[PDB]
Amino acid sequence: GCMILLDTDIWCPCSHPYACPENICC
Repeated sequence: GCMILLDTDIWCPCSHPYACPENICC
């Protein structure tokens, strides 16, 4: 998921527990 096309939330807010993909998976 996350870094994969699954949820429209793939672009999770950076500098957060979620944080953006391409590195951190939310």
